[PDB]
Amino acid sequence: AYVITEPCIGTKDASCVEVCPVDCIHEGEDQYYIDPDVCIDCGACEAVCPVSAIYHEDFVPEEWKSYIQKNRDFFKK
Ligand code: SF4
Ligand code: F3S
Repeated sequence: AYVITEPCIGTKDASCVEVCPVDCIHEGEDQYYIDPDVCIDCGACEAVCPVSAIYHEDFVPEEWKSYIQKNRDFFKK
């Protein structure tokens, strides 16, 4: 699953949203978040996002594995 990181915070829009086949980009506090478990591991938003602020959950640094859990939590239970 492809997930937000730090750099989109405050940047807030650009934007990714509309490109996603399964539209699973949803707003949070400031920036958007993504449902990674709905997201089908695709490369569309990755390419469009400035400097790919959208990073894959694995690649996402441990520091920001927190945010990835957050993006989950947002649409989890
Ligand atoms: S990686 Fe694709 S499926 Fe996933 S959030 Fe991005 S555009 Fe949507
Ligand atoms: S900057 Fe943020 S709005 Fe989307 S295009 Fe990147 S995740």
